[PDB]
Amino acid sequence: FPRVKNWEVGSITYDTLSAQAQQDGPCTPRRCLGSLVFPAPEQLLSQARDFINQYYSSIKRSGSQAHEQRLQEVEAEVAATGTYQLRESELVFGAKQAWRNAPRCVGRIQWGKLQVFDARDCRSAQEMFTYICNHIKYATNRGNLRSAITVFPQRCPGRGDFRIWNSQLVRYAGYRQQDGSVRGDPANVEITELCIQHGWTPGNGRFDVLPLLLQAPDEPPELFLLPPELVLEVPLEHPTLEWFAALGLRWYALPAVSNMLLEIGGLEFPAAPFSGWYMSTEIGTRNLCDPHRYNILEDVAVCMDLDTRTTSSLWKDKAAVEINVAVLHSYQLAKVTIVDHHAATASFMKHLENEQKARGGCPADWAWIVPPISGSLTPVFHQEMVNYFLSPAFRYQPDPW
Amino acid sequence: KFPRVKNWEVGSITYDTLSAQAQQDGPCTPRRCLGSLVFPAPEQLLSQARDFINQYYSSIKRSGSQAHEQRLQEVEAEVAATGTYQLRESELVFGAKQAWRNAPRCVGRIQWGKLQVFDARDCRSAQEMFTYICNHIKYATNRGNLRSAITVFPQRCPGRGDFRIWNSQLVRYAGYRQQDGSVRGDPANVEITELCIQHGWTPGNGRFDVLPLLLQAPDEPPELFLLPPELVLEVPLEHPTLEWFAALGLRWYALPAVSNMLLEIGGLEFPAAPFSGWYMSTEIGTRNLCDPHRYNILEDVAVCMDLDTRTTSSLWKDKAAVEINVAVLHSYQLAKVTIVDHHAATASFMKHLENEQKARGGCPADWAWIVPPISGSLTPVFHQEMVNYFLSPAFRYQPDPW
Ligand code: HEM
Ligand code: HEM
Ligand SMILES: CNCc1cc(C#N)cc(OCc2ccc3c(C)cc(N)nc3c2)c1
Ligand SMILES: CNCc1cc(C#N)cc(OCc2ccc3c(C)cc(N)nc3c2)c1
Ligand SMILES: CNCc1cc(C#N)cc(OCc2ccc3c(C)cc(N)nc3c2)c1
Ligand SMILES: CNCc1cc(C#N)cc(OCc2ccc3c(C)cc(N)nc3c2)c1
Ligand SMILES: [Cl-]
Ligand SMILES: [Cl-]
Ligand SMILES: [Gd]
Ligand SMILES: [Gd]
Ligand SMILES: [Zn+2]
Ligand SMILES: [Zn+2]
Ligand SMILES: [Zn+2]
Repeated sequence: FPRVKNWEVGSITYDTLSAQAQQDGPCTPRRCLGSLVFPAPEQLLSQARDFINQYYSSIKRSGSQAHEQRLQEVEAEVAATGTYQLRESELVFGAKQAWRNAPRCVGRIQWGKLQVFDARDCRSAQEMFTYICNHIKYATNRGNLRSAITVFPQRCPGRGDFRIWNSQLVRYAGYRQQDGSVRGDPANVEITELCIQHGWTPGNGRFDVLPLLLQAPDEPPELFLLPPELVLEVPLEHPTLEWFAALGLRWYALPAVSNMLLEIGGLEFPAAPFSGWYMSTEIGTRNLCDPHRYNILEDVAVCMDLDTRTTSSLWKDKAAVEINVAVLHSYQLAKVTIVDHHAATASFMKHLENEQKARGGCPADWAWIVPPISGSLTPVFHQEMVNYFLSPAFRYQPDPW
Repeated sequence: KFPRVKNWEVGSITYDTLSAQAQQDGPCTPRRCLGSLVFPAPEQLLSQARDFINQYYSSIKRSGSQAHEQRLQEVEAEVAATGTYQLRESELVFGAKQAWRNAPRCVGRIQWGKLQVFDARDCRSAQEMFTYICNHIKYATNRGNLRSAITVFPQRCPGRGDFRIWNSQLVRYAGYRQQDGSVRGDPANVEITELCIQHGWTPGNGRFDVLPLLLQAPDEPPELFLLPPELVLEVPLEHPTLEWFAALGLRWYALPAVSNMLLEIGGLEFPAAPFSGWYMSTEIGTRNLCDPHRYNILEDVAVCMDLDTRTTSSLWKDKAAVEINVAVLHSYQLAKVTIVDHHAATASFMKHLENEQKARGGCPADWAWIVPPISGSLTPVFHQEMVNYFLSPAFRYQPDPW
């Protein structure tokens, strides 16, 4: 059992939960790859079983009357049609567990408070879109953001899946140019490439909210326009640097990742958008300052009058920090939920403490838990971590096109 | 089987073939990753030796005829009459550079070619030891124009005790225990400060009192030695615009010189082989000055900046840390003492990875330690995928001789 130590505290735990890691990671004793971004009836049955026992154990029905009944209900259902159906409650449990087991998420102390939308009765593209709109609106809540997931029908033998061709529900457009540059978010060119050619008249703004590409089974994907009152945005200003507002920057309220596949007791859900609220550094450092994102660092450095000719002026660091201050301030001023990296990591340490008492440990990925700036300043930096894979889980899947 | 690794800024993909020669084992399995953990005989002595010789002869291209199979059979034979063998001085230099070349956690390996290897294998006592060390410091400091160096004292061998340096670094500041629970000076060094005194040292009462050296000869107790004050180049810390900074009274030494690691070459072990480079500002700026249990001047600096330290979302911690790093960088350049910032350090490491990929088909790198402790994603190494593993020759950790 792994001996993990908090070097700022000198305290020790043993990760006993790691011993149950359902799958295998990419590391071996020969070489570690923990920095890599992307590492059948009896099969479905054994996964189904392991999950249903995990549910009844969680609710303390270990060996109960109602316990042995559901087991053979699944045994029957799977025996009859290979695949099987999740009870509503089993599905809510699945959604929370998957969030909870996500090793790269720093906001897991909120895992028990998640709202699950059951859209498993969905039938078409138009019906998907409505369900999404109710999601975006429930979850935005006029700025007071709330965590939620919307699950669509599980996968079925010999048939096209429901998919969301958008990586997030709200993504800005990315337009190529005559001089090969890019207008907008360049991470989203591949999907603007599509939406435009899927029947969408394109803008030219740096911050054009993309339409939703939604796909029903077999009868191919179908475009959808978002109502602009559904999509809450924050204009970005800085608390003492009056010129920052004039850069014309903004970001959206709602981090809503869609293109991941949810897996619960052997059932795979190709479409299941989940959303929380933003950590400041994701907007400040990754979205605005990354070289192949919006890449504003230098522009801001120039306006602060910093020496951009020499790395030793640390202009990059100085600019980056004030870009993060602008983000927080802008969100607070607009009363839209936001968390800074110090508050985030501090709550995560509390989470490790919780998980230690509750489950014997916690799957955490150090390289993603540590924030993109001021790493050593946060308390997760000097905390040793163990990464592994549990079920239920969120997985990646091939780009649906 | 080849580990496919990608640079996510550029989009470039390489295959780390070198990882296949992974000598040791790490703490990771497919069950779980432990990559964030800080700390994880004639027959096989000969197998280690053989592999080492085959590296060294392949180095100078001429490999597989001359004194190669000669040296092998010579080494294979030298183990027979004795057990332990001895390196050709050119083999020592080669292995010395290799051990730097191989260290997965050092962002400064662009320079591994230019290292000055001092052969102190004929060293005989604690006093000659001290003399080699003063010379090391003298050459490496070079009035502020720093040069990479390493001095190799005699290998561990049966029937003799070890040469050992008890200090973790050649230059370190003392750390006294006050009555009020606080520590005057560097808290990291309370232990070694305890020992120095118990072994006769008459201590100081300053926050930057340079420590003596405790030097150990085989089967002999460690002897105490004061570095001559004019041998230790120190830098006063001041901020290029914040004039009140200078009244914090801070300084750091010029030369990072780690003295407590084991050097392993071709099965042979050099428990005493101190090596030094030059600082990267973040080590001094963030780690030594801002860490809670190091010198811990962050809140203190923040208040003087009239930042709002009552709330995390003001980012007072980040703001104060950046100016502390600016002070370090500016002070070192003022003093004409060699230093390097994390943007420069990392950009060169990216070039190193390009060299190493062409040279050896890979490069052992520990992501969590290469990525600077502030502004991670502002540097190119953040978005570069890496493969961590153990190759020999190597610098290794070893027990405190007490
Ligand atoms: C409510 C507050 C939340 C916060 C503050 C938060 C924060 C974060 C952050 C900072 C990351 C790192 C992302 C990166 O570096 O790319 C992350 C990843 C992740 N989070 Fe959370 N998140 C929240 C809600 C949620 C919810 C509601 C779910 C699922 C139901 C979730 C599951 C995940 C997953 C699966 C990842 C890994 C995704 C990937 O790396 O592709 N989180 N989160
Ligand atoms: C010349 C300029 C050099 C720079 C800028 C540099 C920089 C660094 C840094 C920043 C670290 C990480 C330390 C930490 O985060 O605590 C490191 C680790 C390391 N470096 Fe250096 N270094 C230099 C020279 C050298 C030389 C000459 C050697 C050996 C001959 C060396 C060997 C090592 C080793 C073995 C480690 C890992 C030690 C450990 O993990 O405990 N470096 N280096
Ligand atoms: C650029 N990094 C690689 C990357 C690629 C993709 C893809 N394709 C998705 C990624 O998900 C990060 C993520 C996911 C969900 C989040 C939620 C719910 C809340 C929150 N605050 N932050 C979140 C961050 C990250
Ligand atoms: C947005 N998709 C394209 C893209 C663009 C840019 C740019 N410019 C950078 C990207 O890096 C993804 C990435 C790669 C490695 C990471 C590691 C080791 C750790 C970590 N915490 N996050 C990481 C994120 C991806
Ligand atoms: C807190 N870190 C744990 C730690 C433990 C041990 C042990 N045992 C050794 C460590 O050496 C880091 C190091 C080593 C050599 C360096 C050289 C030559 C130059 C330079 N600029 N920085 C360096 C940093 C760090
Ligand atoms: C007790 N020794 C002194 C000491 C003091 C403090 C304090 N305050 C912190 C210490 O941990 C260093 C450490 C721990 C984990 C690290 C990880 C995962 C990655 C990385 N790049 N560097 C790391 C450095 C050590
Ligand atoms: Cl995002
Ligand atoms: Cl140091
Ligand atoms: Gd101006
Ligand atoms: Gd001033
Ligand atoms: Zn690993
Ligand atoms: Zn990034
Ligand atoms: Zn530290």
